[PDB]
Amino acid sequence: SGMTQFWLWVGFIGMVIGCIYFGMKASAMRRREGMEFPLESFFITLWAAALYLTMILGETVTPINGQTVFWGRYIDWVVTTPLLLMELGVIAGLRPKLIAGVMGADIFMIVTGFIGAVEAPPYNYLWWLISTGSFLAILGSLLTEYSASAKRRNGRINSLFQTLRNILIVLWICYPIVWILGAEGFHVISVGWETLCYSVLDVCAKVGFGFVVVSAGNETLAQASNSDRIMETVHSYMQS
Amino acid sequence: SSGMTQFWLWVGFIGMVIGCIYFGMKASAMRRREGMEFPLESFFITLWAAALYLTMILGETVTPINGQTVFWGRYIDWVVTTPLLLMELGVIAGLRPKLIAGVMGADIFMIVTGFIGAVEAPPYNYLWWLISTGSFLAILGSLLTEYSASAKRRNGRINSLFQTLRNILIVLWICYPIVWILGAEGFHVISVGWETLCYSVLDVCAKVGFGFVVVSAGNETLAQASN
Amino acid sequence: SGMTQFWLWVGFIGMVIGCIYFGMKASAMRRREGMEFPLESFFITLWAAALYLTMILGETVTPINGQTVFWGRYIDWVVTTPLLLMELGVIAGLRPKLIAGVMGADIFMIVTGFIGAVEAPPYNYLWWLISTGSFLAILGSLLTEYSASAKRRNGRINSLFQTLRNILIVLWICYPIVWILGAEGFHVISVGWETLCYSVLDVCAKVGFGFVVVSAGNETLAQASNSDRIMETVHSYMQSEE
Ligand SMILES: *C/C=C(C)/C=C/C=C(C)/C=C/C1=C(C)CCCC1(C)C
Ligand SMILES: *C/C=C(C)/C=C/C=C(C)/C=C/C1=C(C)CCCC1(C)C
Ligand SMILES: *C/C=C(C)/C=C/C=C(C)/C=C/C1=C(C)CCCC1(C)C
Ligand SMILES: CCCCCCCCCCCCCC
Ligand SMILES: CCCCCCCCCCCCCC
Ligand SMILES: CCCCCCCCCCCCCC
Ligand SMILES: CCCCCCCCCCCCCC
Ligand SMILES: CCCCCCCCCC
Ligand SMILES: CCCCCCCCCC
Ligand SMILES: CCCCCCCC
Ligand SMILES: CCCCCCCC
Ligand SMILES: CCCCCCCC
Ligand SMILES: CCCCCCCC
Ligand SMILES: CCCCCC
Ligand SMILES: CCCCCC
Ligand SMILES: CCCCCC
Repeated sequence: SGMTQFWLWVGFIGMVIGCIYFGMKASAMRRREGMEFPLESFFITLWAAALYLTMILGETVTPINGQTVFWGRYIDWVVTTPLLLMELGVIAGLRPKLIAGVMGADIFMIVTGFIGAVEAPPYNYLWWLISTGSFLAILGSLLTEYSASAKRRNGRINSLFQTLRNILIVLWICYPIVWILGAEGFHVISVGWETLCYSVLDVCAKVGFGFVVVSAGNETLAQASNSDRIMETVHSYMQS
Repeated sequence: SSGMTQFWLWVGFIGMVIGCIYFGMKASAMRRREGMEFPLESFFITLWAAALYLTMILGETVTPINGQTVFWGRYIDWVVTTPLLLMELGVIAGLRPKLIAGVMGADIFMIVTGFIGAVEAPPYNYLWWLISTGSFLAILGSLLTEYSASAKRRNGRINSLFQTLRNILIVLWICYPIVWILGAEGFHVISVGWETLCYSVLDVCAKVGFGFVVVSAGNETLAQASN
Repeated sequence: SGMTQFWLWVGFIGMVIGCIYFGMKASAMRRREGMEFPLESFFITLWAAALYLTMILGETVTPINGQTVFWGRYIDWVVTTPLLLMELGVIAGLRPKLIAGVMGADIFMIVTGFIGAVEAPPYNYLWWLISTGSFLAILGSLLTEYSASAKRRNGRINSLFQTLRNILIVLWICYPIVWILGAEGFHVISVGWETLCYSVLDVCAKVGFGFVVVSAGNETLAQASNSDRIMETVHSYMQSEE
């Protein structure tokens, strides 16, 4: 009731703070290399801040079949989570075609998760399993193609990737658990407590995640986005 | 959905599920190799088609809109799979990337305008069918001109692979307006159950059958197609 | 209204005429380079023509909370307006990553404007201010990185960009003013005159804007789309932070 709107505000204020920070740093290096990382970090927080305002105002919260569905989360995630995987893919030096495949799996994961959030007690679990299935394929890529590519970059880029990869995996693994423990699955935790965990995860997965990216230095991010080094990484990754 | 409709929604589902395992196995086996995009594109095409077919089995994307029951999950399926099919065919033909995007934009326009007719009145569903068919002819033109005029300029065994897939695509895609205009969206001359039979047979042919011929071309061939 | 239906037809006819013109010039520039410009201009007018037809038939005009919302405009704008900024981005020689940022902010502008169009009198203004904020940042980029990159390019191309930029700026400024003075905000102007303004703005911003693009020489258009002349304006722009 009141706990839901309070923690919806905590998420919205957390997103806005990241917007000011990422937006300032992104426009401070508009002519530089590595600009795409604070730029992507800014749009991820911007899209999340808007959608969090849609839920605060109740614009994207709707009862479908007896359950109050916060469907604005899926409008958020279907855009922000592919951008996060793309941002991590550029740092890892992964081939863009494999990045597009991982982003495609992410869209499938979010869309099927939305179907489960709108489904009945029998079928909300079925779509949860299918979405989790694509989630494991994403986790497999983050530990295989992502890690094998980044290992072939300089030590500081591979160091930044592994930190961001571990941050991503630890945070994202909690999302389906919050989903299944909330109103979409087993109504064992309250909606307010579910709103609490989602906002804490969202701020960590977007603002805290983006902070680690921009805190790597202008030289690091410029090297991670450099075309010569990326094509060098993709080539070396393919010869094994 | 009725008994025949539900039966043929399952045939399309199983067809896409089978294609997923084949294309998915081949895709992750060519991960560090060239030509990987073709088994991967074929996998995502069958994967997105499989999920949408499941939504229609469960009636999640089956709804009455203006009296009629509209299977709007098909247009969620088509607006994604058909642009990917033309893009995969555009890379095999060695087409310029800017005109691949243009052909894909014309394809999205075709699916969207076709969806408007699916939910419209018998006066205006035929009007949008003609608009949708108009862009379909422009795509058939590009398939017979720019697609063929760029595959000629490439390796002789790639050009043969293109002409096979393209002629498969053209003959298959031509029946879709026929079923639509003869189905519930146009003149209801065939039943919804019989209409779903045609869509299931066509979808499995144009996705798993089409995708099979692509991956059945050899690894050194698909590597040359992606360079 | 009778006036809205009339001016919905004017916009629809204006978009169709633009389709015939740009489609003819596109199919006459097949294996030439610079083909993307009349083809981009053609798709912009085609998407707008189809969406204007959906509004004529009332398919995309619906009472949402009881206010008549022409939500087909936002289905149109969320597609055509990012293409216009992208097409202008290629002419200006702007780096593609910054083009994507402007395009993303443009989609943000249309989406938040659609939310305001369907919301109550308290919060329709709040989303109007949010959308106008991203509009100001886009105008900032048009005067900043767009102009700084086209300045270092050919004299014929920089002249074309500035003409298109001034045309875009002047036309796009009127949209939030029509919006806030129309049914979406304070209902100061009627639905009929609001339909007039949107039709007049849309035709000029798509048919007239694209006309200036295609009415440039095939020399200028081929040079504006060149891969390595776009790599050189990017290399010079990215290294001249002086
Ligand atoms: C910033 C928001 C983020 C990073 C959201 C991430 C969300 C997920 C990783 C959601 C995953 C889901 C599953 C794995 C299956 C069931 C439903 C979802 C959507 C909770
Ligand atoms: C795998 C699914 C495929 C390949 C579907 C293809 C569908 C079409 C080519 C549909 C075309 C239509 C028209 C040309 C006009 C009227 C309506 C449609 C959607 C049947
Ligand atoms: C061809 C159609 C065009 C160029 C439409 C342009 C529309 C805009 C620049 C709209 C801007 C808006 C704001 C700046 C804030 C409030 C709402 C909008 C959508 C009117
Ligand atoms: C490139 C590797 C990640 C993309 C592949 C997408 C696979 C999605 C897995 C679907 C699993 C379905 C569970 C039944
Ligand atoms: C009435 C619902 C029952 C559906 C049964 C479907 C059986 C599928 C037959 C085998 C399909 C094989 C496709 C290649
Ligand atoms: C496929 C290459 C681009 C061709 C342009 C596609 C647009 C066709 C629209 C036709 C509409 C016809 C209405 C009667
Ligand atoms: C490279 C293009 C710049 C993109 C920045 C987008 C800015 C959005 C501003 C939103 C402000 C919200 C109003 C308070
Ligand atoms: C019975 C629940 C209805 C499910 C709607 C599914 C929407 C899928 C959007 C692609
Ligand atoms: C009253 C209008 C009938 C509904 C038509 C819906 C068309 C949607 C086009 C996207
Ligand atoms: C630069 C701060 C942007 C804040 C966005 C507010 C929610 C759309
Ligand atoms: C080895 C680094 C792990 C980082 C995970 C932190 C998530 C809060
Ligand atoms: C009704 C109180 C729910 C408490 C849930 C706590 C989950 C960590
Ligand atoms: C760069 C040429 C692309 C024109 C078509 C735009 C995609 C809808
Ligand atoms: C590869 C498994 C397909 C599942 C369809 C929902
Ligand atoms: C190049 C990344 C910017 C994308 C914004 C949607
Ligand atoms: C009801 C307004 C929400 C729109 C989300 C795109």
